Amino acid sequence: ADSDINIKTGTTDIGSNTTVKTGDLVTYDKENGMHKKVFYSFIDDKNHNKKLLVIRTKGTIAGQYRVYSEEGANKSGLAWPSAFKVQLQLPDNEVAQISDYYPRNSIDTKEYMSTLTYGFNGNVTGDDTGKIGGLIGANVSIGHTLKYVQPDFKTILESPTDKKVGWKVIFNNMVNQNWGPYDRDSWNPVYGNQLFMKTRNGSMKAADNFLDPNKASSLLSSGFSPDFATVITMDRKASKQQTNIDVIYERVRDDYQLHWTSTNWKGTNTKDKWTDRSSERYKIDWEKEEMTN
Amino acid sequence: ADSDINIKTGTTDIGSNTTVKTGDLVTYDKENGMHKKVFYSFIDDKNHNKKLLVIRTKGTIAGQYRVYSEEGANKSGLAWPSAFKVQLQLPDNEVAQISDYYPRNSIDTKEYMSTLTYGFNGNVTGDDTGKIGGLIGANVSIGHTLKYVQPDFKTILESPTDKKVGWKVIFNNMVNQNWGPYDRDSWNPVYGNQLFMKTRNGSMKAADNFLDPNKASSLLSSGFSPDFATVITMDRKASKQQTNIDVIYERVRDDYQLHWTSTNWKGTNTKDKWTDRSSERYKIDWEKEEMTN
Amino acid sequence: ADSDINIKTGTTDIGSNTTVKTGDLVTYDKENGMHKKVFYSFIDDKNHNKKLLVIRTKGTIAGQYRVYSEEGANKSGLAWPSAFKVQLQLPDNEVAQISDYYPRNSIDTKEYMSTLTYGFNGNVTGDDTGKIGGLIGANVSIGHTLKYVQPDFKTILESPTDKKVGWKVIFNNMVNQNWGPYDRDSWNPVYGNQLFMKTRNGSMKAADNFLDPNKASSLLSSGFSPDFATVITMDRKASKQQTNIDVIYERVRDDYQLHWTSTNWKGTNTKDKWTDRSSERYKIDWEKEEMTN
Amino acid sequence: ADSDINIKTGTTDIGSNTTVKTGDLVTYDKENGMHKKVFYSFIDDKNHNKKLLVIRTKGTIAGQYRVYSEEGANKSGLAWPSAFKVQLQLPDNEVAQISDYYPRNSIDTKEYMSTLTYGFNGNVTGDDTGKIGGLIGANVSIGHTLKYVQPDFKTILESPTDKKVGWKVIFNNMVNQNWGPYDRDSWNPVYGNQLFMKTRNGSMKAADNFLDPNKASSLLSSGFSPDFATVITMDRKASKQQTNIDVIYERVRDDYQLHWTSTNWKGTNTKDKWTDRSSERYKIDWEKEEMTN
Amino acid sequence: ADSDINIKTGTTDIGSNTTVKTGDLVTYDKENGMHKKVFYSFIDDKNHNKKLLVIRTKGTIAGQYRVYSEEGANKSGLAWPSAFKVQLQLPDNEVAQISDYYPRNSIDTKEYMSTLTYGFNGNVTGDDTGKIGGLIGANVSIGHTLKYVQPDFKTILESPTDKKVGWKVIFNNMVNQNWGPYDRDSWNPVYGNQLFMKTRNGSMKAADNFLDPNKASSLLSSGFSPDFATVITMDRKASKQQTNIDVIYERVRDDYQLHWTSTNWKGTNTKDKWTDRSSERYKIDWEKEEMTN
Amino acid sequence: ADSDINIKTGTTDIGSNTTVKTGDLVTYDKENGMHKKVFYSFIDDKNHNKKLLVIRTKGTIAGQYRVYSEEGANKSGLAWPSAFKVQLQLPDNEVAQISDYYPRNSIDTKEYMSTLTYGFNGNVTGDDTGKIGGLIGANVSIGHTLKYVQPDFKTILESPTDKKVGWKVIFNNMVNQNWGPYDRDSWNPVYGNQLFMKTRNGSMKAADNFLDPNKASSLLSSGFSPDFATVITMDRKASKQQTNIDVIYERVRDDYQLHWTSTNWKGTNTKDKWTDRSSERYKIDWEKEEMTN
Repeated sequence: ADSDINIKTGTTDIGSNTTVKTGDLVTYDKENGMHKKVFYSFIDDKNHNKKLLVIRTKGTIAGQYRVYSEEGANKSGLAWPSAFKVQLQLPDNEVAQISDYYPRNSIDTKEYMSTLTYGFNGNVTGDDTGKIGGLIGANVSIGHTLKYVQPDFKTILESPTDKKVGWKVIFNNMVNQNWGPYDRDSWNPVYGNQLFMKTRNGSMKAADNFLDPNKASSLLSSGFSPDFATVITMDRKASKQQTNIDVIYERVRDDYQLHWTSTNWKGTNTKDKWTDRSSERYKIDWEKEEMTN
Repeated sequence: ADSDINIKTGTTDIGSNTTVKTGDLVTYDKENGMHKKVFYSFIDDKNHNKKLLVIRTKGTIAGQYRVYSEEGANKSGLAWPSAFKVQLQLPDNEVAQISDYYPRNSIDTKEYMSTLTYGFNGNVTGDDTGKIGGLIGANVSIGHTLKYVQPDFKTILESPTDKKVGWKVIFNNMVNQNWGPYDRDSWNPVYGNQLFMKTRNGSMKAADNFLDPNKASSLLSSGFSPDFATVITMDRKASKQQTNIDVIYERVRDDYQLHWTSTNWKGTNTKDKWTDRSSERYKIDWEKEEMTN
Repeated sequence: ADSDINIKTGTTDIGSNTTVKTGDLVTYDKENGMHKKVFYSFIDDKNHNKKLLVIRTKGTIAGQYRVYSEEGANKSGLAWPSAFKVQLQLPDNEVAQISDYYPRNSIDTKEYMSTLTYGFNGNVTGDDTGKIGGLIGANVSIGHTLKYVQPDFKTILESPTDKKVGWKVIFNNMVNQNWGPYDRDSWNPVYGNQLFMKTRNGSMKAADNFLDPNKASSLLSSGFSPDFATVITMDRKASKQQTNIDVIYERVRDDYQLHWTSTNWKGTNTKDKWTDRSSERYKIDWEKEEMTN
Repeated sequence: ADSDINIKTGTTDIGSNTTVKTGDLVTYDKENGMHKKVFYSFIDDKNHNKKLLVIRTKGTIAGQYRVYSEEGANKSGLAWPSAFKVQLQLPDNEVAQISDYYPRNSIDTKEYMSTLTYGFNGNVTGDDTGKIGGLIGANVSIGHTLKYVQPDFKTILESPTDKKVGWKVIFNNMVNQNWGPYDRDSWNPVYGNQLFMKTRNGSMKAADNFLDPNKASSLLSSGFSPDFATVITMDRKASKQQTNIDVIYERVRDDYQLHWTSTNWKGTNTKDKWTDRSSERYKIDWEKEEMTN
Repeated sequence: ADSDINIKTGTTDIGSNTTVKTGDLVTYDKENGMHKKVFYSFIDDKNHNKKLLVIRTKGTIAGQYRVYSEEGANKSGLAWPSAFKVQLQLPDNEVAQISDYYPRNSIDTKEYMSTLTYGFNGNVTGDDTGKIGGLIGANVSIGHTLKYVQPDFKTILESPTDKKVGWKVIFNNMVNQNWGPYDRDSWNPVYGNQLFMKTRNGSMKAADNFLDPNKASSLLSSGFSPDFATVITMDRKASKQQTNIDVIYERVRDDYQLHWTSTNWKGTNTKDKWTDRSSERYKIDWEKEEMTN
Repeated sequence: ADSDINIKTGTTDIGSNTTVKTGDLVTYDKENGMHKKVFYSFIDDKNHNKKLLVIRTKGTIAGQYRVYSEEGANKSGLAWPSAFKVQLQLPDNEVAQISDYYPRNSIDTKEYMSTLTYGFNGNVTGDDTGKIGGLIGANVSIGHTLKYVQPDFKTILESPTDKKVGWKVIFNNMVNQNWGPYDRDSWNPVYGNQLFMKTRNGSMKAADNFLDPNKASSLLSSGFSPDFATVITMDRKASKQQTNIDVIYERVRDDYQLHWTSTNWKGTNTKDKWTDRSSERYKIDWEKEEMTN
């Protein structure tokens, strides 16, 4: 920060002495179950070499964890969100550029601990026959522990360019009633993938043997609220002072299936079975400092 | 935040240089045991493309944990809140939109720890007969631990649209005198669901064998105080500058029953037996910047 | 908070540009051992649709942990506070309303940890007779830990209405010289309830066998200092611009008894034996912005 | 706080727009080893219904941990502070009142953890004779841990009235060279109370067998510095605008004695053997806003 | 900081009373998959002996974790980023100098814990034949634990000069589905280097046996976003008031290979197989306070 | 700090109302691999009895961990930094004085934990002959843990005078691939000092058997960035208003040697084999408030 380099805090930041023009634009996509909000801010700081636009993509993508299929009592399937995505894209002929974005990817860490123990021990024994016994013993224990966080979802910044940026929030792993964690690839020879399996062998119908959504990550059902910021810069001398931008909200759904073998429930997961894609075009007017859709 | 993108903190936020009009509206619903308060704020920032209204829904929904039923000394029932809800809804023809809301769903995490220990040990033994013995030994231990939080209730943001938003605060699980946690589905072959069972086999009447409410989550009895924020935007050019908004406060009650078998207490829980719904209409006047009920 | 919804911090709070009228009112109730202080503040913010009054109830209710009874050397009793309470109440015909209050009830949480260990081990044995032996072994350990806080007292907000609000601070459980925790219902077949029992079997008189109050929660003796806030709103157009309000401070005392069996001390606790209630009426003048008693 | 009730931070606090008159008054009591300092502040905020005086009692009470007694090589005594106290008192005829005070008593908490482990294990054995053996085994472990803080001293607010307030800082327990903790009542049949005992059986004289003060709580020797605030309110219309107040600083000393039995050291503690009481009268002039002694 | 040396916070920092000229410069290098952004700030504080330029290098270097090679079902390779770098360099004849830079290298720490346990134990045994046995035993255990953090990548400041500075973010080690951590040199006699090996033994083709990038450090695929600051100072009297500076963004890729032996998968890692280097020249005009590319 | 003594925060700090003159001076010493930067600030506060100069010494001293020697395949040596130093010195005839400096030496702490466990256990045995056996057993475990931090380097303030001050950052200990920590004196009878030994026994040449610098403290190679502050005071009446000061940056290198015995690698460390000393003279002009070199 500025203070680590002997500069008064805030000296280098953009935007002081600037009337900032902001706006809100809401669209609800019923077919896709996505509340989509752009909150925008134009900053034309004259001591900066460019006009800036900060586009914050917010709203909420419904999770839509849904028992969708029922093919009799022994077979059923559940559609569930394995990824949520938001992307912004300037067309190829645009002079405006993607300059910055937040959040980004951070380095994950883990904590290592070594353990070392030496032991000596001794006994004297005896019985009522008058026999006396003894034992002298020694031991070593060497090992280690490794500790790290495992979020239910990872929030990842996709490799950006000057024309495109995106985030995916992807399913990582999850605990199912204190068992697991399970992921998209968990495989047990008898039970298959147990990710959303309620019981190993209850006599209910397949459709009633999926984890209650209240007992799973709430992103799976009620859903995920993006809160991502993209910065676009624009040269004040550029001929055309209008830019188009497309914003896509997306849900990728996996397909989780239960079937009764003759003796127990068995689960399968199929990756990326459905993709719901909600796309919208915005007009950026840098002269009026308005964004419209 | 602004500072991660090299912008002076607060540069992009709405509302400076604007006289903000605020208000409080209180209703008490005696039949439903709900103190309901709207705290509102109109922000008409002229550098923002829309009028805003922030509606904070507060008050308190009584828990009403209540021994309701007594059918002799061997049978009794307890009504208890498994869910509290607050929902706001704009009618279908309204041009005002739900733009933002807080709190939202956050990603849950868990802490994983791996474990490895190797061991070597030895003995020399002997007795007074002059007999000598020896032992050389080795061992491996491999394993893991998994750690995560389990709140008594989860606070969940329901999938919003541009016309509706809601929160549900739902019972998750609970400790009963250091045993458990139990939930709505706990089942023991002898004791049934033990969630609110005071004793496995005390000789009191059924009505006196429920957990003292002071020894359980205080939301269960005294109750839950919402503190939720909804943002509504309105176009200044819209023809009709009055909006109605309907607000529900809701309590869902489960039914927890004790009966004496000939030898012990046994508990049952039946989900969602009662629903208390308190509904109110508010009038938003965007020109006067008043909200009334 | 405002910044989660893209609004400048503090924009939506009441009270800027307002001369605030405050006051202190102290009463000491000798019979009840209660120092009672109301600190009040009138905020008539013209950009708010209502006059507000924040009433902070403070002071201190003496605990009064007291060895009260002595009926010879084998029997004695101790009066102790199991609950402290503060309530405010507007009479039924008042147009002023209770709008908000603080502190409130929060969701309690707990930390779950699973453990799993697999093990393999091996030995070679031998004695001086030349006999060689061996052992191959395996093991599994599965389990869990559950962690949560247990405060000595809980501070609970009672279900409010628009006319009444109250807090109770209730005894929960307590450690007695590193044993316990004990509560109001602890029962041991030989020792009874050991909550305030100094020794299982010392030869002192009954009156000298109670826990030193310095080794127990200091609320039990020196006592509890409320610090509760109630907000009352008032319509500026209301005909009558005086409101009465009653404030009650209360102590509920349990009765803890020791008796010598022929061989050991045995304790009894009887709940809510005494209630001390100190009640006071205040006059709120919204036009003068004064509160008096 | 104000922000939990939607009010701008600091709106309801007393004292803006007020010239505050402050003062320092120092007295040293040589006989009692007490540096006594009053730091005072008169706040006459005209928008508050009363004049206020905040009296901060500071300075330092020497601990005076002292080997005081020597009656030959086998017997010695140590005087040590088991309590420090500060009290303020308005005489009976005073119209001024005690309104508030800080610090107060807060609720202590403890952390509870349950543990549950199930185990299965097996072996195969054999010797060089070709004889094969086996073992199948199972186990359960159930229990709990309880964790809480134990400060060397507790700071306790004594039950106040509108005329008196006080704090006592009392000895709780203490670790002696990693053994203990011991308190005022620790009793071992052979060693007695070991609180300040250096060695169980060293051959030094009694006077040299007390814990070095550097290895004990530094409040015991160098001493305790009060930092307590008392608020007094005064009606501006009161006839008499002078108030007297008495302030007492106190040290209570226990008496810790060592004697040689014929074989080991044995300790005794006698409670409250000495009380050192330093008392001072101050004059509060509310019209001049001066405090003098 | 200033306050540790009795100086008002911020007194010694550069830049108050100075109009700061800032700018953004974005380039996207498609061949190299690097979004490159310079955010710059000229501070010409007249109370400072030099003009300053702070150059912040940001953007994102795609990770580009890529299964690149397929030579039938038994052999496949993966390209993965073992290092990201950003470097800035002033040509040899330039009078401008590198003065400061942030972040830097900090001292790593570790936590040491010693353990010591002594034990005594005893038994009495007996059977229905009247035979009695006894055992007295003792034990000592001595050891230690050592705890420290192991980030997936280290961020290292390369030894700077007055003409050059650089950072490398280098692969350190990584957990693969709870096994490991593995690094560039991990070697198991049967499995080779297991860093990105999905299964020890699965029957899939080689190209499908690499760790899912979602289950590895997200820097490996989506990539790394520099956020580094370089400070350049310039004498106001220097003859030439234009400076060039060359900036490299770099990715170093390792080569991770799987082959089927006749019985299991075996991995190889080859270090630094590919280097992608993207280079850009910037022109610093100290008189106009502009940076261009 | 000021507020602990009832004084408004910042009241007693130097420097308000003072135009502060600052400067940067950079020198790069190629022979010694030291980037050396002085950031200075003259504070002439007229309400302070002296002129002040704060000299911050920054830059970076390259670590220069270097395999330097190769005398065939069995012998090699590594030069490594065991100390970094920065010193400032006023000559003997100077009236200016060293007044303060930061960072300084802090008290190190450690955490002690005692453990005590008592146990009782019992068995009943039986065999198919009908014979019944039994065991009653008891046990005690007593001990302790000690926990403390061990940084790779310590940052130490050298004993200052009014004419000289310095810091040394010294090698403390280090972990080598999870073994150790080792220090400058570690000695194993077979392996010698293993500090930088890559393998106990690999068949590579000596020069390739040193720890990869990426797997060691990054100060060892890339190096250490001082960030030290020295305050010099000057009397305004002093005859001579020019001061010289010498600043030395220093690297002390140890010599770590590997040799093959006939069977394994063996390491030697020789302390302080080389010292690189980079010295510079600065001129302080208190009248012009400039520092030059």
